[PDB]
Amino acid sequence: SSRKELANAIRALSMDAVQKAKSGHPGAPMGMADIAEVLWRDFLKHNPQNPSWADRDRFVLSNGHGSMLIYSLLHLTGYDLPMEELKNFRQLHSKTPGHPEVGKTAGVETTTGPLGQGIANAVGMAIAEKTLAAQFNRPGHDIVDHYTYAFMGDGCMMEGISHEVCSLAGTLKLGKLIAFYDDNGISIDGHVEGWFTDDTAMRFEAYGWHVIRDIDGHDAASIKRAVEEARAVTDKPSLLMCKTIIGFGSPNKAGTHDSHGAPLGDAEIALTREQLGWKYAPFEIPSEIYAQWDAKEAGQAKESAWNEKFAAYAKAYPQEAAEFTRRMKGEMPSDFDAKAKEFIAKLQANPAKIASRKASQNAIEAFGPLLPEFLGGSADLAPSNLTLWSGSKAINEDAAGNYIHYGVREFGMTAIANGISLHGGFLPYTSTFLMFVEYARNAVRMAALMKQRQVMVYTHDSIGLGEDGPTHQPVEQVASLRVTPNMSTWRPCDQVESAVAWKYGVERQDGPTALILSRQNLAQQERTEEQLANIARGGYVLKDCAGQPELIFIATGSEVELAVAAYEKLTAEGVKARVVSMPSTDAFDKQDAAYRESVLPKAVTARVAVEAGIADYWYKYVGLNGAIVGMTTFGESAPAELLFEEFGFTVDNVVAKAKELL
Amino acid sequence: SSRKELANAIRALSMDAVQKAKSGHPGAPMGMADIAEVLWRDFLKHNPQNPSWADRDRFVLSNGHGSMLIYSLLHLTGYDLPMEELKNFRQLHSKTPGHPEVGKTAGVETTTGPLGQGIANAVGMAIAEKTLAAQFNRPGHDIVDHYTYAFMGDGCMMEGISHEVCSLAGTLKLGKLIAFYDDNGISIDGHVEGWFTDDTAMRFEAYGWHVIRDIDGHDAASIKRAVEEARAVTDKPSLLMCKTIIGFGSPNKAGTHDSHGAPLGDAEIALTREQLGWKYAPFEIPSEIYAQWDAKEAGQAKESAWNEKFAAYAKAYPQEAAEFTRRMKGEMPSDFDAKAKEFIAKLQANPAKIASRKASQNAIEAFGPLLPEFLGGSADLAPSNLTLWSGSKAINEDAAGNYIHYGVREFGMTAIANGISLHGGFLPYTSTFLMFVEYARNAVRMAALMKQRQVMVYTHDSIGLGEDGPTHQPVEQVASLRVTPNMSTWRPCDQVESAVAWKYGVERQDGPTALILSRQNLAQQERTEEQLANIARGGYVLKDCAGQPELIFIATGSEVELAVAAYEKLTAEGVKARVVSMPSTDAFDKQDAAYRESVLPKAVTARVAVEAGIADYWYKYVGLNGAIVGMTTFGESAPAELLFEEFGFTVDNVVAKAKELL
Ligand SMILES: Cc1ncc(C[n+]2csc(CCOP(=O)(O)OP(=O)(O)O)c2C)c(N)n1
Ligand SMILES: Cc1ncc(C[n+]2csc(CCOP(=O)(O)OP(=O)(O)O)c2C)c(N)n1
Ligand SMILES: [Ca+2]
Ligand SMILES: [Ca+2]
Repeated sequence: SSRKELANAIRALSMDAVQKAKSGHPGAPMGMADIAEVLWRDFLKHNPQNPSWADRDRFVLSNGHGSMLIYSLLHLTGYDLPMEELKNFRQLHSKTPGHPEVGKTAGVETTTGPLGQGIANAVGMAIAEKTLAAQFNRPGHDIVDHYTYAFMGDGCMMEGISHEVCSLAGTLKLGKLIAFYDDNGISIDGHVEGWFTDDTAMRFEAYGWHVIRDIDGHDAASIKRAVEEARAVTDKPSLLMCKTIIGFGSPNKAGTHDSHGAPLGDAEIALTREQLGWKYAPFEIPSEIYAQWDAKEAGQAKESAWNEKFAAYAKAYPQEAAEFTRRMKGEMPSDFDAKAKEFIAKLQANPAKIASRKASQNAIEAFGPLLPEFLGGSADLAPSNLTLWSGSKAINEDAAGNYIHYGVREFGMTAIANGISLHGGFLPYTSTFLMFVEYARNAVRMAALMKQRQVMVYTHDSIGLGEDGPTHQPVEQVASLRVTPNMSTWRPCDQVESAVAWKYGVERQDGPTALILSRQNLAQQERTEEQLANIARGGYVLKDCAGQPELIFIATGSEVELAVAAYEKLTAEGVKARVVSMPSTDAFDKQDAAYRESVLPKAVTARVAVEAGIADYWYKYVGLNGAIVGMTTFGESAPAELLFEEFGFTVDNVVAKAKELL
Repeated sequence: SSRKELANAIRALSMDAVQKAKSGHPGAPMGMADIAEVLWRDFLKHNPQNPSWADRDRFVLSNGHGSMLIYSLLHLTGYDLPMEELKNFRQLHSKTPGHPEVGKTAGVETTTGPLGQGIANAVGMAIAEKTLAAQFNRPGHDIVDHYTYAFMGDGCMMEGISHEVCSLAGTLKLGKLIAFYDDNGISIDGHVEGWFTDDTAMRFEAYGWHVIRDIDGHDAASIKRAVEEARAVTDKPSLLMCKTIIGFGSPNKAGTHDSHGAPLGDAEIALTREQLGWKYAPFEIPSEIYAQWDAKEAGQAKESAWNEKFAAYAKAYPQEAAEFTRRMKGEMPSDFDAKAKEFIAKLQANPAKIASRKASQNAIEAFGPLLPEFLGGSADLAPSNLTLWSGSKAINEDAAGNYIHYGVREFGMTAIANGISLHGGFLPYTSTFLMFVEYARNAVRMAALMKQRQVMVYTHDSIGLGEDGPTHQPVEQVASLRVTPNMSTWRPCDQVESAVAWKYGVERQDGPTALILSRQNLAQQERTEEQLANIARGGYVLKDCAGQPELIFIATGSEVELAVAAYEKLTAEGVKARVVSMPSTDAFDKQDAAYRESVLPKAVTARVAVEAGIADYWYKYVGLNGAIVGMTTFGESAPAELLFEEFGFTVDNVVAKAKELL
């Protein structure tokens, strides 16, 4: 068959699956089918029977609303995605959800839908490939060598995150990142020139990318030659600007915004079939077309050849081969747990009153030699977030390094680290002040939705940062992380809880972990061995009375000290009080019921929560008959000690509130 | 005095004030003093005696950490900011907080600190001047004519929001926006070439800006000539790239990342005075330097001339003069309340089962003719968000219009609208799907912190949107808005509550209002005249029993219908139940104690909350002995009716949970 007929099979499946679901976006899949036919049949290195092959090329559909394009490609090339799933596009529990979801459908590399993040994830996959090749390849033993391809549309180019990630990709010279831009002149509001007039080619040359302009996106020969030129440029990422017609093939709706996001209609589909010359009924693909699209034979040959090369590598470099396999699987080193527990025990025995941001740097220093898979960075706040350790080597200086200077690009940083984690081989950690989790908020949600491991280090967590004032002092950000599904959030009260929280975050395989750290120094608390083990349960009894408590204080982070001092004052007056330290509400909520009742007994309703954060969160644990010493307003610019007094974080106010319940 | 000695006055005050506070950032203020001297003494049109003059030029310091730069300028030119406040920089309740704050210090036009948002607000100020001039100027009476100047640094340039708002500024041809870039080669991590290598001039030419490269930022004549040239380009915004030395004057710290954000030290300050030739003691400015910087005489002369122009304008165009005055004050038209009340009562009398996104478009259509100050827009979702009304005219087609096609730029859209609100003369509304409030989250927080009126229309509020799936279906976003100080959030259950929420939002002068709207149709509830009036109290009794209730349902938005059906089943079994509709928790919490107790009596603890959003928010109203029917996970891709069933939003499940409390 001609290349056009093969590309028309993508068009037929896309328009028919959107029509059957009566929902979805036919436009982009029909406008990009010729580009995808060239990319997938002539260049993409993959094996449909093993979507986990370590050295496969990575493809990312950043304009994720065109999901029928990737489902058509996966079906046609031989992945495990049967025609029956294409007929159940957008239906309950099918393997073809409205936007592609990683882990759910074989062959899908990331979850897209939120514009801009797929090209960010692809920059992260290209950094991972480059860095893993630099760390493991040996001359004649290049076991890491694969490209990262991305499709993106006008919506991704308008979003600010495309500027963050493509600017940094130009700095880091990612020659194996090749992006195809669907330049079709249309967005949801209509013709884009009323709101989008950039000279995009000139903008990308300003980032140091190689750019190929004016590619006829409906001519296979033109597309093929552009891909060949881009693959020969090895020191700059490439942008291929492909001029396409949205909804290509539809006599009445091609080139209009009406083909973007609704079914074409049965009558228009009949006309489109005739204009394309596509003679097959819905969901019918002839044998001859499958034979030209299937990639099972070539896929097995390419992976077979790589397995022979990896076996030769393991005979000369056995230790490196075992590390490569452990890291690609995301397995922890077998001695890690033991060494981390010894370090934690040592800190409990040698108290230090230091900020938890410094305790965090001390844990990175202790774990660094044990976890070569670290790939960490900070958004231009290394000296304040304290993310460098003695072994950090920045990858703009040494390609085989383990640290990234991300620049002032929080959202791009977090979504790039999600691409690092999806690639395999690394354990990324990212960092900025806690307020600026608001710049990166949806990339944090996307790590939790895609169940990816990433440690997020957020320092300067409250009015305790002082003079910078209310634009930087967090109030309500912690509560927003705590109610995000699948997010783990730790607010440690001293250097020991900080080390426990870092251990929990590196061992968490199915989701991210945010550490909420202080700028100011925190006193260490004394613990028995039983209490030291309970820190990982998220909430635990830190101070107790003989007999049952009449009053319970619940505190976190820097406010644990205040609740211990109030406990000391009330116990001296004969009150039976208890202090519960709650570094993580999500780890506590997961404990068995008898554990949670032994910490927070249901019969004790006189409960006081103490935290320099928005008060309304704490009704979950104190109920309507308790009291909350928290913030209800924005902060103020002044020295931290004065702010804690101004906002009621004093021993006298805590005791007074507790006494009102007695 | 030479220009350099006048600029050194800024340098001395800035390093000495940082030194006294022992906190703050001397680098940028020392680097940019010479540019500020030229701009403020030779070009800025302002009156220090009236910082609210409607036709003043607007100045924005986007690199807000250099706050002593603006406090020095306001003090020196004659604003009401005495030397004692400069001596109290960063101290509790001073008029010189660590980052500049609008509303607290005379002359400060916006609150900056979060990088990238200053330049976004400046773009909104320039949009507002252009649109207001087009609406009100008449031949021989140009009552609106002023520039918008912004200073920005490398941090602002790296942030994604600078691409969003500078790209749109180019499309809109904002000739009166002139930005100065502090090109000093340094950020907090060190020399920026490791992480920032853009050809910034070529990027801004790709946006359609006029760019002046390689300006010696320490040479007054070069700076003056570049401003003159930028002022003469009237159809493109200009970027002046000014090469400066960070910490200019300090022998040992100039040009290093050490001068960015820590005091220089007494010894260094002494050497800096010697290098600069600055002889005066700390906080000592000679009378002759004040005489050259004071702008009170010139400012009063220019405002006096504008006042006479406005009086002549009001004689020739009396209707337009009265509207200009009303809009600049932010007052409602005198018949708005009565007309809006009539529209609301009409809706209650003529029920319709429509989505609240459609009820929102219907309110825009009714209020549109009454509020010519609307300046609304959507982030490329006009046909889904339903933000156009019959009188919408986009400003890319007609400069006197009232609608902005923002493109796919949620964060730039929201911080531009903040700049439109700060300028005066308009009431902005912005819109996108609720999930993408996470892309613009810190701009939404800054609207609340600055106390600015903006209506934010967020549609597609829950798993009720259906097939687009978990990347798009909100779960925890409404709870994050509700715990933001000074944010108002409404989730109306039908077309009547929707109109009351829009009315509340346009009348709210001291903060923003978000409307949370459904994609799917909502049934209308019956109300007496008393219930109809209580909708604006945020929480009210919708259905009740005789005597004190034994069980109370609290529901919002699309779930009120489920709660009412559960009430009907339980009432038929003889339970005394009540249903409370709670469209706004923040308006309910502001009610007096007597009203809140009448709606939610403290003695009744059997309370059930029903809402398709994260469950943990609701402990605030249901306590520990109540139940919540909510979401605790991400959503799924499927038709809406099936998701409500799958996640437990059914009458039978709500009845079952309620019965467990009885
Ligand atoms: C961050 C974000 N904002 C808004 C949307 C809603 N949305 C989906 S596609 C789209 C614009 C369509 O533009 P383009 O990328 O040009 O796609 P095309 O119509 O050409 O396929 C928008 C606004 C989204 N998915 N993500
Ligand atoms: C959104 C955001 N992220 C991070 C910061 C913390 N921060 C303050 S200044 C700065 C970088 C300094 O760079 P530049 O703008 O070049 O300032 P200069 O040192 O040249 O004054 C950073 C990262 C911030 N204020 N806002
Ligand atoms: Ca497009
Ligand atoms: Ca700089």
